[PDB]
Amino acid sequence: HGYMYIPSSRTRLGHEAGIDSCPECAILEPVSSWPDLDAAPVGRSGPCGYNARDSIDYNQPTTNWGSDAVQSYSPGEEIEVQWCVDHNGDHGGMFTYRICQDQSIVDKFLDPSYLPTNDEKQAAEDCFDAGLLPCTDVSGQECGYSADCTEGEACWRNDWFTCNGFEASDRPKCQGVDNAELNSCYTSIAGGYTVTKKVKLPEYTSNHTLISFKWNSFQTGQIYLSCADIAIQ
Ligand SMILES: [Zn+2]
Ligand SMILES: [Zn+2]
Ligand SMILES: [Zn+2]
Ligand SMILES: [Zn+2]
Ligand SMILES: [Zn+2]
Ligand SMILES: [Zn+2]
Repeated sequence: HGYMYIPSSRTRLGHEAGIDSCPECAILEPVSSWPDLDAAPVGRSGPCGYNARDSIDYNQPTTNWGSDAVQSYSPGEEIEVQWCVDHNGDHGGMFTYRICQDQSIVDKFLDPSYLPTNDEKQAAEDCFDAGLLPCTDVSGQECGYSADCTEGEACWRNDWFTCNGFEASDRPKCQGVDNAELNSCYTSIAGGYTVTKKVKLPEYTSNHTLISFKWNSFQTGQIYLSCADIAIQ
């Protein structure tokens, strides 16, 4: 259980409006999340997530989210990105942030009077995967391989970030990455822990586009998707 925290995602904004119960409960499941990280189709979840506990489709804006950028950045700027993992929901695995460099695809997700179709949700996903923000594009950032993967498997990739080993002796799982304190970010079930990295924004402008976060579970056949509305100008 987890969701994108910084920049503030649609999921975080919905929680701030008080119209949800469980921001960390937005899940693409049951699916094959491992070791092939991109195989599972996103279905209703899309690039922004659907929260089936609270019946909220983050892919469609409201006045609370998706109708404006939450933060404006410059092309190529290195930025902090952070997600929140639930104390009782630390599944380990790998995660990534993506920007779809096709404004016309993204625009389907920016209209509060429009619900993107399942077809549009998957085409957006494929556009996001072409627009993955690699860990390796930030000079000085350590981009390791997963202790739960071996060379030769589809999880052997350091464009994605990795959580620490699920059975790691020291600082296991996702919480191990920042090793922060409990309630360093909000989750509803058992309190949250931050998971923090940097990415380099593409050399690309948009007055309103999306960063899509995807966390692929190691322990469970589950994917967690969120998105944040940004500008790159
Ligand atoms: Zn979970
Ligand atoms: Zn809430
Ligand atoms: Zn994908
Ligand atoms: Zn694949
Ligand atoms: Zn504990
Ligand atoms: Zn286009």
